Amino acid sequence: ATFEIVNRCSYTVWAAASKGDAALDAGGRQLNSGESWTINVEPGTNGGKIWARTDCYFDDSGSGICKTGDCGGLLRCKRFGRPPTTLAEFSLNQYGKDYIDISNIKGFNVPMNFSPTTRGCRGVRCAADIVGQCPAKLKAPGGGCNDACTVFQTSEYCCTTGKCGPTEYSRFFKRLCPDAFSYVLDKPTTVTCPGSSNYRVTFCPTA
Repeated sequence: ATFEIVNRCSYTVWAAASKGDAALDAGGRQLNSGESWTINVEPGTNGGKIWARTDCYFDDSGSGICKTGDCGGLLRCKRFGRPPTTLAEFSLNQYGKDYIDISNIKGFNVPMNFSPTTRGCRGVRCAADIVGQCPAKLKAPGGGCNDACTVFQTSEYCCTTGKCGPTEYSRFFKRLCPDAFSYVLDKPTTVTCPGSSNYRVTFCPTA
């Protein structure tokens, strides 16, 4: 499958694409305002994620730091990034189907739209001003709005026992972005697409 990643923000982001143990395609690239980066992701990819990183500094070897979503200081991510990160999530060609969603389970940094460019499913979007509205205890100094699990590390927020309910904090993400996962056992907002669909991820789809 091919994914077009478009930076519509007025500021530069550093896109990243990983499946946790490996980079997807190059794994990461700078996107200036307006830039598109086209990547190819192998069919059958399970547990792939795409996110934006903000305020990054890399040297000439692709080593440095980002204020949100840093993946151990590399330009080209192999691992997932540090919260807060709004996440495009996908599993491709799972019994003839592609599954996509957007998740606020690891917090929110940049608004995002995740849409198919081929036929036969709708996209999903989280474009509200979550950083502006973020409750005070969740505000990350780096920029961004943390999830309650990252900040408090309780069973309840992290659903570590597999039973957990919505909370004051997850309710805030869900109120602003009803189409994004707001906690681990949220009612699924996954979208089912035909196997081998293609996609576009747009950062700042509105701005």
